[PDB]
This record gives sequence, C-alpha cells and structure tokens, in this order.
Amino acid sequence: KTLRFEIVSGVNKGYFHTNSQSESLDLVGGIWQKIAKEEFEKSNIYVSAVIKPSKTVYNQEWGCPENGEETVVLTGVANEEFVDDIEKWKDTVIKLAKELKNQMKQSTLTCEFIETELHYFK
Amino acid sequence: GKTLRFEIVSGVNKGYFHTNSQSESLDLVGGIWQKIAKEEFEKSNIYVSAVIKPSKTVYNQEWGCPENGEETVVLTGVANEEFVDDIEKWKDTVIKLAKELKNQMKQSTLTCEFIETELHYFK
Amino acid sequence: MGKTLRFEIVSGVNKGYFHTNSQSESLDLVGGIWQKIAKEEFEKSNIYVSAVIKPSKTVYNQEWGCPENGEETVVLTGVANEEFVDDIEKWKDTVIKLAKELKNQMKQSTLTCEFIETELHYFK
Ligand SMILES: Nc1ncnc2c1ncn2[C@@H]1O[C@H](COP(=O)(O)O[C@H]2[C@@H](O)[C@H](n3cnc4c(N)ncnc43)O[C@@H]2CSCC[C@H](N)C(=O)O)[C@@H](O)[C@H]1O
Ligand SMILES: Nc1ncnc2c1ncn2[C@@H]1O[C@H](COP(=O)(O)O[C@H]2[C@@H](O)[C@H](n3cnc4c(N)ncnc43)O[C@@H]2CSCC[C@H](N)C(=O)O)[C@@H](O)[C@H]1O
Ligand SMILES: Nc1ncnc2c1ncn2[C@@H]1O[C@H](COP(=O)(O)O[C@H]2[C@@H](O)[C@H](n3cnc4c(N)ncnc43)O[C@@H]2CSCC[C@H](N)C(=O)O)[C@@H](O)[C@H]1O
Repeated sequence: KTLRFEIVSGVNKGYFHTNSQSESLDLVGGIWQKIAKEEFEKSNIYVSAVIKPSKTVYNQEWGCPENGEETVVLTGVANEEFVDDIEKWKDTVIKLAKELKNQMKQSTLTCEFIETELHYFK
Repeated sequence: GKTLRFEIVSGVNKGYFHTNSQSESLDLVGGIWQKIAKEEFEKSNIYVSAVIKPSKTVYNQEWGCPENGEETVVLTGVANEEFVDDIEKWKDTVIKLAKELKNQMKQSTLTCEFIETELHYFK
Repeated sequence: MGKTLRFEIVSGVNKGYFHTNSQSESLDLVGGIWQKIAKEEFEKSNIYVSAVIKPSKTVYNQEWGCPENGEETVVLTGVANEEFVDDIEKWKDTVIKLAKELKNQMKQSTLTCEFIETELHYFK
C-alpha cells in the first residue's frame, strides 16, 4: 500500500519557443530530469515520473484557447524498494511540483496524491 | 484523500467525424467538451474542466476492435474545493457530461470512473 | 455503488529489440502484444482484460540508464466491470498474470502494476 502522484502542467509554448507536442514533452522531460536529480542529491529521494501529452479544456473566458491548452501530465509511484518514508517522499513531490510550476512559468498547477497498491516485478 | 477525480474513456468516431490524427482527435473531443461543459456551467454553476490524453483501447477483435486497438481519448479532472462546494452535485454534473459526451461522440458504450484523491492546488 | 478496481501498468517499448521508430508504432506494438495475451487468457478462463494504452515517456536518472529527457514507455490501464466480471479476486490475479506476461514479452527487466480503487459508471 503506497501513494502515486499526478501533476498537470502547461507547456508555455511561447516562453520556450516550441512548436510541436513532442518538443513540449521533451522539454518537460528534461526539466523534470534536472530537478529530480538535484533533489536526489539533497535527500536521496529520486522521484521518477511518467509523462504523457495532453490538452486541458477549460473556459475560454478564463484564458483557455479554443479546443484546449497543450499540457503535460506527470505521474509516479512511491516504490518501497526506493522510498523508506512515504511522508518525506510526499513532501519531496510537493517541492518538485512547486519547482516545476516555477520553471514552466505556470500561474497555477495541480498536484494530486492517490492511494495505490504497487506490484513491482524485477 | 479529500476530493474526487473522474476519468472518462471515449472513442473518437473517425467514421462519423472523419478525423485522421491524434491532434484532430484531441481537437474534436476537446472542442466538444468545452461546449458541453460551458452549457452545463450555465445551468448548474458547476464548471467541469478536463485533461484530455490520446490513447488506444485494446479489446477483442471479435467485439469490433481493430487490430492493435481502437483510437480513444481519456478525459480526467478533479473537483477543486475552490470551485466546488458540493461534491455530490459535482459528481452528478460529471455523469451528465459523460452521458452527453457519449451522445455527441455517437458511442455505443462509455465508462466514467470516480477515484478518491488528495488535491494540492498551487496558485 | 459501482465500487471496483482499476489497474495501471507501465512498460518500456524495448527499441533495442523491436526497433520501433515512432511513438505511434510502439503504441501499436504494445497494443498488439496485449491483444494477443488478453485473447489467450480469455479463451482459457473467460476473463477478458481490456486495456487503454497511452503513449508516454518515463523520466529517471541517466546514471541508471535513462535516455536524456526520458525513456519511451506505454501506460496500460483497465477496470473491472461487474457486467463482465464474476469474481474480482480472479480478475486481479489475471491482471497480474498478464502484466508478468507483458514484462516477459517486452523483455523488460522491471515493470510496475498498480491497483487503485475506483467507482465505475458504465453507460450502454
Ligand atoms: N472548474 C472551474 N470552476 C470555476 N472556475 C474555474 C474552473 N477552472 C478554472 N477556473 C477559473 O479560471 C481561471 C484559471 O484557474 P485554473 O485553476 O488555472 O484553471 C485550470 C483548470 O480549469 C484546468 N486544470 C488544471 N489542472 C487540472 C486537472 N488536474 N484536472 C482538470 N482540469 C485542470 O486548466 C486550467 C489551468 S491551464 C494550465 C496552467 C496555465 N498555463 C497557467 O499558466 O496557469 C481562474 O480565474 C479560475 O477561477
Ligand atoms: N471485458 C469484457 N469481457 C467480456 N465481454 C466484453 C468485455 N468487453 C467487451 N465485451 C463485449 O463487447 C461488447 C461491447 O462492450 P464494451 O463495453 O463497448 O467494450 C469496451 C471495452 O472492452 C473497452 N473499454 C472501454 N472503456 C474501457 C476502460 N475504461 N478500460 C479498459 N477497457 C475499456 O473498449 C470497448 C469500447 S471501445 C470504444 C467505444 C466504441 N467505439 C463504441 O461506439 O461503443 C459487450 O456487450 C460484451 O459483449
Ligand atoms: N526512484 C528511484 N530511486 C532510487 N533508485 C532508482 C529509482 N528508480 C530507478 N532506480 C535505480 O535504477 C535501477 C532500475 O530501477 P527501475 O525500477 O527499473 O527504474 C524505473 C523507475 O525509475 C521508472 N518507473 C518505472 N515505472 C514507473 C512508475 N509507475 N512511476 C514512476 N516511475 C517509474 O522507470 C524505470 C524503468 S524504465 C522502463 C523499464 C526498462 N526499460 C527495463 O527493461 O527494466 C534500480 O535498480 C535502482 O538502482
């Protein structure tokens, strides 16, 4: 019994001068790789992430483009093989989510935790 | 955990909407969601935003599935306490939107799930 | 209620073995492999485990072998629908069996398979 996280971030096409969904995915992947490595150096907690392309739909009156905004969804699980303290991991995820929000220049960002039963095959 | 998230899975109906990419499929469903979400928001004052992911759904070829799977879209969203006073009314709104999305996409079936989640909202 | 379980599996696509060259092509690769192992299991036990599959990249430390910006992966998910499932525990055992078959067939060294509580509303 453990936790997974899910983060939803915009890609900020204009600030990063990207022009394809795959460039935005490679952008966020590289940014996560850098900040997860830094946090691992500090705390020995490495937060790996599975990143998926997406579009997020909300009201055009509140800033959404027609048909939605390009986004990345990042998800990962606390693996007991690597994580001894679920609370420290969860605090680490929250720090990383805030740092991703800052580096991606996002005005808002969601970070969820969901209970999950992990079967790890090695 | 302290709120709910939903997940809906829908086909993209290339036979009816005559689309031919992952982009035009996300654009189609996203534009449709944006319209039905706004319509429900006007009626109920509950706006349900959605995160839309490209996918394929794999099932038995003898039940209609193409080889390697049917093109689909996965829609997710979370009830944010800053926007949602009443989680049961939000749940009923999501279900109403799911049935409406099924109708607009001309889907024979459609799944809608609710999962408990703990939301941290940074603004 | 509709109280049930969903599974989530994360698999690499093993470009060194299958040599796919795009995300759409590795999605079709994993989709075909799942289709065939789900079919075999359905013929034997009458439990068909469908899967939604999503393209993705998985980010971990390059020190441990991750490519820059992430490794190409596929996420597979599915949910036990009480209209088809007679025994949720047998469904769960079947998912685990299929996940291990997928691991073997994709020649993955490691693979995660999660179960998450969910409430399914099924419209037909
Ligand atoms: N459901 C809502 N009800 C009422 N008001 C809303 C709602 N959504 C947005 N608003 C209003 O719109 C304005 C923007 O608010 P945001 O919170 O940034 O609005 C959100 C949500 O609508 C939606 N969204 C984000 N994460 C999720 C998720 N996990 N699931 C589903 N939808 C998601 O996408 C928007 C952010 S879009 C990506 C972030 C953006 N590039 C940035 O720089 O901030 C603000 O004025 C809000 O009051
Ligand atoms: N698991 C099963 N076991 C036994 N019989 C099944 C099963 N699935 C389908 N059938 C048979 O096929 C008939 C059609 O059933 P459907 O429910 O439409 O079968 C489903 C599921 O097999 C699969 N699927 C849908 N949602 C999900 C999800 N969230 N996770 C995993 N898989 C998903 O994909 C199919 C729908 S595919 C997209 C919808 C379709 N374009 C349409 O217009 O209806 C049904 O009446 C049964 O006879
Ligand atoms: N988080 C970590 N903390 C510490 N050490 C780690 C961590 N991850 C990997 N390592 C080290 O690297 C070695 C390999 O470990 P793996 O378990 O294979 O490392 C994992 C995880 O880091 C990550 N990953 C996989 N599934 C998930 C998921 N659901 N959510 C988030 N991330 C996921 O991706 C890697 C697998 S990449 C795909 C599988 C691979 N092609 C293969 O053939 O095995 C391991 O022995 C450790 O020494």
